[PDB]
Amino acid sequence: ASSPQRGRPRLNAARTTFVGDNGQPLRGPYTSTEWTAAAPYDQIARVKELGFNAVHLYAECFDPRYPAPGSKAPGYAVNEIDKIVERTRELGLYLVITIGNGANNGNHNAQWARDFWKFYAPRYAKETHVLYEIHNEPVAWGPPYSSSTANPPGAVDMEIDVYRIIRTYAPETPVLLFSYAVFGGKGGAAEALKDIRAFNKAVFGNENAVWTNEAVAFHGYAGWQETTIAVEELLKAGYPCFMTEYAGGGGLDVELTYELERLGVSWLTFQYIPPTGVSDDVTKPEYFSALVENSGLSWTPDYGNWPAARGVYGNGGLARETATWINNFLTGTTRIEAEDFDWGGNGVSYYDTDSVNVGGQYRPDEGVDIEKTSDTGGGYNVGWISEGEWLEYTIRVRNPGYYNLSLRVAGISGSRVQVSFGNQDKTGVWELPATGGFQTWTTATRQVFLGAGLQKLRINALSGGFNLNWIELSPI
Ligand SMILES: O[C@@H]1[C@@H](O)[C@@H](O)CO[C@H]1O
Ligand SMILES: O[C@@H]1[C@@H](O)[C@@H](O)CO[C@H]1O
Ligand SMILES: [Ca+2]
Ligand SMILES: [Ca+2]
Ligand SMILES: [Ca+2]
Repeated sequence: ASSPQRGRPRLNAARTTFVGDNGQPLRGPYTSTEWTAAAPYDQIARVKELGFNAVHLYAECFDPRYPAPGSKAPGYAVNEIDKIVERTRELGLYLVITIGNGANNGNHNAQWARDFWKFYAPRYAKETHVLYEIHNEPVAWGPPYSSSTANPPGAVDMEIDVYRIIRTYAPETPVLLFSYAVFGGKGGAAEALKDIRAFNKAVFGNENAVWTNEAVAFHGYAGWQETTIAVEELLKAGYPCFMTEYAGGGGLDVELTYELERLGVSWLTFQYIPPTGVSDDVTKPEYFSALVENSGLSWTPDYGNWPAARGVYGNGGLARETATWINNFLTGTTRIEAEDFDWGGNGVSYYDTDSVNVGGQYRPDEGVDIEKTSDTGGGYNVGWISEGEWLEYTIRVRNPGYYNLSLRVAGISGSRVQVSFGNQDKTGVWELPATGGFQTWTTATRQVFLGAGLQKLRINALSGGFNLNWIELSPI
């Protein structure tokens, strides 16, 4: 290259999503040129510092009355869209361009959409960083668009016609199809498959076509659980997909983000690039960065060092899910070994006063001090604990409410800890019992009130003088 401009994103090896020119998912917030100036260069640039490598653009809002007299034709925002294209080009960002809806979400004007893409598909065909998303939420509110009673009918015909237009003028540009508002359950995937089959027959001559440069765009409005199921089922069917709009409503949907990361699916979140948008500002910590930081969510960003490289130790890299009760028994393990703190390093997933593990056991190349334990069950304990040290464990709380939090501890004298969950203090100062020896073990328990979701459990040592074997958490 002779600039930071990114190369064409392509379907990944696993055929789950589009990845960039380094094999990594596209991740990004949104902006709009539907009625405003292009977001300024400096604000677009900031997305790189938030771990993103892509921008979702709602380029123009369709006119429901087109082509009637006084209706607004596509192309009116060209000078603003050109600015977003150039800015993302120079910044080394991907750009996903779509048609927005304004007051008409779950609807479309077919002629307007065809005319939009006749203009814009050739215009950006040669911009390797740019992807085309046919039309935002064109049907109320999800699949099957191909049903005769879809509201409105005929959206698959629009998808087909627009696809033909795009591919005529922009033969190598990634195309994202459907943009389903509500994509949920095994049923949602099955209905989407009817749409896919119909589109495929019309465009490729075979209901079961293997896409080379297309994916299903979908939104998160079925909710994280049902959306995850629909995505899993579609992926099993052999069709890649791409998250193009979702929110926790109100801020990043941490749970859906986690699942998309797990599944290998690119995502565009519904928080905006300053100065303006119709939802929440992605640069305000409370709607994005704090949610990421508190949850323990991590990915490898294209630029910078945020989010920090980190993850769960053991448990197959999955967040440790809390157990529940059925009648009088526990459905899964409640015990998190102290020595199984998140990887990431000193100042990231733990803080240790010395970079060496002086105990030399279990994780000899990290800074936490670990020795063999003679407590019931064997294994290891964290030792050489001093004031200001801390340890983090990424967990996933299944249900909100009261939990018994237990620490398995040993100490010659008294000691003090405090425990945070998602960077919220749940214990205050917790005085720990002197047991009279560093391998004389007791279980200390305090009741805590937890919110549901992915969250870091952080143990803060307010003093030294204790060893820690394990942590247990169970609903009351
Ligand atoms: O379709 C709209 C678009 O016009 C913009 O307001 C972003 O939100 C979407 O729901
Ligand atoms: O944690 C203690 C450490 O402080 C040192 O006293 C050696 O024994 C360990 O168990
Ligand atoms: Ca150490
Ligand atoms: Ca230590
Ligand atoms: Ca242990």
